Amino acid sequence: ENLYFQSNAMKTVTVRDLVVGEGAPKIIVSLMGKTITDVKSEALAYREADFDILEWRVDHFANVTTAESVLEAAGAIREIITDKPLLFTFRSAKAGGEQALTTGQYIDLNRAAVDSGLVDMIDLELFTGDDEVKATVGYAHQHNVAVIMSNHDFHKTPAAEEIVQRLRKMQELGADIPKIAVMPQTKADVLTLLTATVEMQERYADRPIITMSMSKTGVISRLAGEVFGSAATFGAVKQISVADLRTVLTILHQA
Amino acid sequence: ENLYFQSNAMKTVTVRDLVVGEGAPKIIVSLMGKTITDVKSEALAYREADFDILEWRVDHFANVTTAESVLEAAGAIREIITDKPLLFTFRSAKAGGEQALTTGQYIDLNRAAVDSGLVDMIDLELFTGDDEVKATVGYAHQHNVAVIMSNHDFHKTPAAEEIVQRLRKMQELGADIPKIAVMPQTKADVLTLLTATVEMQERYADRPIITMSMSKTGVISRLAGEVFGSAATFGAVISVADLRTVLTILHQ
Ligand SMILES: [Cl-]
Repeated sequence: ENLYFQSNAMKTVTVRDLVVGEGAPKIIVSLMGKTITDVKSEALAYREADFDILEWRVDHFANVTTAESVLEAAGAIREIITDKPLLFTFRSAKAGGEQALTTGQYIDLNRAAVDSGLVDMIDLELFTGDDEVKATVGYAHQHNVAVIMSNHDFHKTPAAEEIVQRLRKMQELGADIPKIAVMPQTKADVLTLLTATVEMQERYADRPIITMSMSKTGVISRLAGEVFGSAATFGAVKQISVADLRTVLTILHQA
Repeated sequence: ENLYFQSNAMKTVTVRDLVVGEGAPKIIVSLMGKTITDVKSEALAYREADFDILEWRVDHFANVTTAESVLEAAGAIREIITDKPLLFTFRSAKAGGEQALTTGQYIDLNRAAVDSGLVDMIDLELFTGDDEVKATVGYAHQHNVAVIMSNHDFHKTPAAEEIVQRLRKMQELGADIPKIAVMPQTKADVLTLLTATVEMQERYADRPIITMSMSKTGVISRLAGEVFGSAATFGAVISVADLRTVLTILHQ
C-alpha cells in the first residue's frame, strides 16, 4: 500500500523504501508499450535491469482514454515490479508527448491513477494550469501519492535564473520533486543547466530536484548529480544504458 | 628515439604514437619515488596498469641536485616503461613542490632532461620568468622534446577570464600543451573551471589543453574532458582503472 515520507531538512522523499535525495542519484527507466501485451512484455524485460524507479509513459499507450484499460495496464506492471516505485507519466502533446488529451482529461487521468492505489507517484507538467495542478497535488497527497512536476525545453536552454525560477515554481505548486530537462545548443548550455542545479539546490530547494541537459553533449549532467544536486537520472534498458549509468554513479559515490 | 608531431587542425600533439587531443582524454600517472630503488619499484608496479603517459615527479627525488643521479633514474624508468611517453616534471616550491631550486638550477635541470634523450616531454611553470621559459621552450624544441606548461592554484579558483588568459599566455610562450589546475572552494568554482575550459577551446586554442578542478568536488573535471575540451587527466594506480572505465563510457 502506497506510503511516502519527506524531509525538508534532509531534502529527501522516501517512496516504497527508496530514499530519493540521499546517497547516489537514482536511476529511472521509462516503460513504453502501445498495448497491454507490450506493457506486460516490457515490464518483464525491465525486471532483469538494475534501476530504482519505473516510469510508465502512459502517453505511448493506445487505450489511454479507456479508464479500465489504463487500470489493467498499471496493475500488470505492479504485478511484475512489486518492490520499486512506479511513476505514472502522461507526457502531454504540448510537452512532446505521443498523443493529445485536453487539460480536463489529463487531470482526470492523473486523478484516476491516484485513486487506483497502483502507482506511487504521478507526474504533472508545470504549465498544465496552476489551479488544477494545486487541486491535483492535494488529491495525490490525500491518497499517499507523491508528485513529480516536470518541465521540458527540447530546443534550447533557458538562462540559469529562468531554470531556477521554474524549479521554484514547482516547489510553490507543491511538487515533492521538481524536474527539468533542457536541450543544449552549445557546450556552455550544459554548464548553464549545472549552474541552475547548484543554485537551486543550495539556495532554494527544501526537497530533492531532478535536472538534465539532453543529448550526447549533456550526458555529464546525468552522471554528476551527487556533486551538483540532481537526485535522479534516466537510463535506457534497450541515452546511456542503465548498466553503464550505475557503473559511473557507483564510482562517483565512492568515498 | 624522441620525436613528436603536432597539428592545429584537430589540435593534437603526437608523442611516441599517442595522439593527445584526439578521442578520449589520456591518463597520466605520476612516479613519486625518493630513491632510485623506489623509482624502479614504482615503475615496475605501474608497467601493467592501463595509463597513457608516465609523469616523473622529480621534485620528490632526493638526488635531484646530482646530475648523474637524475640521468641514471630517467634511464631506469625508460628501461622499465619503454612504450609510453615520459613527462619530466620538477614541481617548484612556489607551485607546491617538495623541494626548492633556484631559477637557474630549475632551468638547468630541465635542459639536462632535454639533452638526455630519455624524456619525451618536460613541464615548465608559467611564472618561471618569460625569458627563461622562451629559451627553454626553444631548447626543448631543438631536441624534439615537447613542452607542457603548467600553472596551479592549490587554494582557490581564479575567475574564468583569468584562467583563460593564463592558458592563452602559455600558448604565446610556445607551450605544446597548456595545463592548469585550480582548487574549488564551492561547487560553482568547479563550473568556473569548466567554463574557462570551454571558452579557451572555442576562442583561442590551436593545440590541446589540460584543465582540472582539484579535490573530490572537482572530480567531474577529470571525467568530462572529451566534451568540454581537456585532453588529459591524472589518476593513481580516482583510480586509473575507474578513470578508464568512465572515459570509455563517455567516449561511446
Ligand atoms: Cl510544462
